[PDB]
Amino acid sequence: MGFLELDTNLPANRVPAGLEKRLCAAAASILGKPADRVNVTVRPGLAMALSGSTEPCAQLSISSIGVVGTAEDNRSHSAHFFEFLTKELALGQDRILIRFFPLESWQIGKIGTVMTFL
Amino acid sequence: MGFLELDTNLPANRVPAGLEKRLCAAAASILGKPADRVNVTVRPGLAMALSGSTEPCAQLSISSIGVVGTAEDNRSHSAHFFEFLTKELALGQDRILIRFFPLESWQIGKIGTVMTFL
Amino acid sequence: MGFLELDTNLPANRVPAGLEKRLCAAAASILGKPADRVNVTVRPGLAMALSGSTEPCAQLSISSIGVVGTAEDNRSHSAHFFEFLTKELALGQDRILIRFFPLESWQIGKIGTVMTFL
Ligand code: NA
Ligand code: NA
Ligand code: NA
Repeated sequence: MGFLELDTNLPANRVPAGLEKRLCAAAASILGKPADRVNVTVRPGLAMALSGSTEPCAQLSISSIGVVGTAEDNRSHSAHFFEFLTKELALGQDRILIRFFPLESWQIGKIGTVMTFL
Repeated sequence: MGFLELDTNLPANRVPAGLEKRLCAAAASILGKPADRVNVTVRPGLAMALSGSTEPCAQLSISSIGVVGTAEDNRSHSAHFFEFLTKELALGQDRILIRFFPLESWQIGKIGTVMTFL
Repeated sequence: MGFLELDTNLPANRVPAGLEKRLCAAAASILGKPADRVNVTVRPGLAMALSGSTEPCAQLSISSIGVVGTAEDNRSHSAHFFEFLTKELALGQDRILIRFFPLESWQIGKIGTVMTFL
C-alpha cells in the first residue's frame, strides 16, 4: 500500500483539476501497485517556502510498505515523480522535494484491523 | 501523549461540527490517556483518492509515545477508531485508513524543552 | 536539509503575513543551515485540539538530516522555536507542541534523484 501527500502553495484554482486521481495512477505505476492500493492527498493554497523561497512549489511525501527503503529504489521513484509533477504543476525541478517513508503492515489500519492480519 | 491528524475530502460544512473535540475524547479513551494529553488536527476540503477512488474518504494518522507499536495494540485501536469515524463521517469502512507511528520522549517539544526532561 | 510543517487553528487572516518566510529564516539559524536548505509549510484555518483544548494553538513538526536526533539537541531547538512562535502567534507556551523527526539522505528526493547521490 502507498500513501502520497502533496502540499502546495498554488491556489486550488491553479492546480490542474483531478491531479489527485492522476497522481494516484502515476504512483501505482511507479511504485508497482494496483490503483486500488494507492492513496493520494493534495493540500493546495498553503503558505510555503521551499529551499528558502516562497515562489510556487510543492512538497511530496510517499509512504509505503516495501518499496521506498533504499537509495536505489528512491532515486528511481524520484526521477519519475519529478517528471510527472514538474509537467503537471508547471514547476521547475528546483521547486519540488520528496520525502520517502517506509511503513510496516502493523502500522496500517484497514477495515477495523491492521494489515498484519489481512 | 497522542497526536491525531485527519485529512478528508468532505467539505468543511459536511464534517459534523466539533469533530476535533469528540475525536480527542475518543482517542483519550481508546489510547488510554487523559484528554489533556491528546491532540487532534482535522483538515477538510482536500482533494483525495483513497484506494484509488475519489469518493468521500478520510485518512487518520495516530502518533504516540508507547501504545501504538505492535500489531496487537493497533488492531484494537483500529477497531475502535473505525467504529467512531465511520459513524461520525457517514463513511463505509472501505473509505478510511489509519497509519500508526510510535514516538519517543526526545522527539516531543513541550514548554520549550522536550518530554525527556519533564 | 530541514522541513517544517505548522498546523494552526488560527484563521489565515490571523496568522501574521509572511510567517512561512520568517520561520524559514529562524529555522535556518536554529538548526544551523543556510536559508536555501530550509523548507516551511503553514496550514491555517484547521480544526484543532491541543492538550484537549480547542483554544488557539499550533503544532510544529521539524524533520531534518542530522540535527534532531537527541534529547539534548531537541531541547535546545525547542527553546528557540517556542520563543519564536509564541511571540509571532501571540500564543502561550501551553498552546504549541513540536515533533522532531530525523531523516536520512536516501529518503529525500531532490532534482530527480535522492540526496545520497548529490
Ligand atoms: Na506521515
Ligand atoms: Na507525522
Ligand atoms: Na512527515
